[PDB]
Amino acid sequence: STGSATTTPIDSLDDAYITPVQIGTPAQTLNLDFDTGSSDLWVFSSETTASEVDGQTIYTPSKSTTAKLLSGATWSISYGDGSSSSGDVYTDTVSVGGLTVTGQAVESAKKVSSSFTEDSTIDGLLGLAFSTLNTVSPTQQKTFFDNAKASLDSPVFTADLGYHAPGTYNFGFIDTTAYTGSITYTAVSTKQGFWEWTSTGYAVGSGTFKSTSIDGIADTGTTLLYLPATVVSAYWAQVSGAKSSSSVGGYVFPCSATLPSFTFGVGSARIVIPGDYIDFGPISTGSSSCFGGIQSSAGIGINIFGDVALKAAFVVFNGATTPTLGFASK
Ligand SMILES: NCc1ccc(C(F)(F)F)cc1
Ligand SMILES: NCc1ccc(C(F)(F)F)cc1
Repeated sequence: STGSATTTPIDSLDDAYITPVQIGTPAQTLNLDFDTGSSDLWVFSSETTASEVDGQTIYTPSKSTTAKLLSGATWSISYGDGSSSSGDVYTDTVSVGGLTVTGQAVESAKKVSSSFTEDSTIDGLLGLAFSTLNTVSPTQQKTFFDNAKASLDSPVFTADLGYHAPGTYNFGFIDTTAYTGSITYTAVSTKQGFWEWTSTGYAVGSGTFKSTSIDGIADTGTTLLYLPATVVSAYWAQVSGAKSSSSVGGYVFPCSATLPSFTFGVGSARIVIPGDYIDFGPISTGSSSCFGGIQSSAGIGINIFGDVALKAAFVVFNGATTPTLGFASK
């Protein structure tokens, strides 16, 4: 079997992408943030503290005839940006774009951090990293992808994120009409539970390509591109007036500047990120300082190929017994 679902940016800056997911019987449709950087499927629910819900669509297990409480199971997660949530666990039927999994662990939030409450358009997250990172205790739970793997035509899913436009998540098949050229595959390390790979180098604008190994994770759940300080300094040095601002928390640039493209290596292939993708707009309403889409990973401890990089490519997440990542131009 296969599944295919449209994913849509939540705002004009592509800060995140939401994808409709059907949960329960009869179906309750929630718009979830597909996150290859985490491994929990959690949702706003009828159990969430009412003061922490502001416009989100909630999952109501009491209205689903297939929902079963997972006795004694709890979950608690903290994200690298300081976000967090926690609650109890149900199992239920979950469908994504025609692909159905029965007995999927649906983690019901009792408490969410303020950043989720203020994001009215995200009803929850659907984790797509490896199941070793799932936070359910005392019995760890499998991701949607892991539960679907056996029934998929091919044990893959693909991410085709749009720039200021809708995109597609496909499960079980590779749409050979969605990309140009060939797909370049590269090795994945699962030792930390992430889709972790090694980029072969970078170039700024039309400059010389610098061959150098950059270890990082492919993370649809992170907006920006977080790279080592040396790389990020070399990029912003080519933007007149750009500087690192401690008060803002990263590199900013005059909104009137034109940004150079950024190229990253995948084996012998090259993925080019257009300069317009790196513009994240004024730091505050009316400001003439704009926030940059490429920032330093020095404070994070790991390099993150977030949406800024992934939306420049067609990305294959190959969940075979030896997992690999595929990149193609589009
Ligand atoms: N998108 C989930 C996520 C959040 C944080 C991290 C970090 F910062 F720990 F690397 C990885 C993945
Ligand atoms: N990387 C996972 C993640 C995704 C979204 C959010 C936000 F923006 F909703 F708070 C936080 C953390």
